[PDB]
Amino acid sequence: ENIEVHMLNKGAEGAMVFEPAYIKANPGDTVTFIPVDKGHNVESIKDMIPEGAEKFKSKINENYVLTVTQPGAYLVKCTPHYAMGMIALIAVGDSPANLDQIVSAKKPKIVQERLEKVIASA
Repeated sequence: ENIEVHMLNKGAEGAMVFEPAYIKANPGDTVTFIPVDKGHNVESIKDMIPEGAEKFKSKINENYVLTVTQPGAYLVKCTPHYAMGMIALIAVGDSPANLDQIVSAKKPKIVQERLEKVIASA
């Protein structure tokens, strides 16, 4: 199964967002990041991907297809815009073992607010 994600300068949540910012997936699913607006990419945040997942980072403005294998939570950011709160949370499988850790991890305040919201909403 594939889930399309748009990288936008403006969305329901404000400036610099991923839509959806919450992706529920299963091992083997693919997540396609589409740069609706230019200037975006997708990058795994260090220590915010599950044990054993491979780190990734797409090139600015390219359509990136992520294959998710390892269950757990993945916090991804848009490199240039992370500080402006551009992140998405990918939850692979049930009860991501590393979700409390990601929630607790050091990250920008805006990031934290958006994270809390996406999670609250799931």
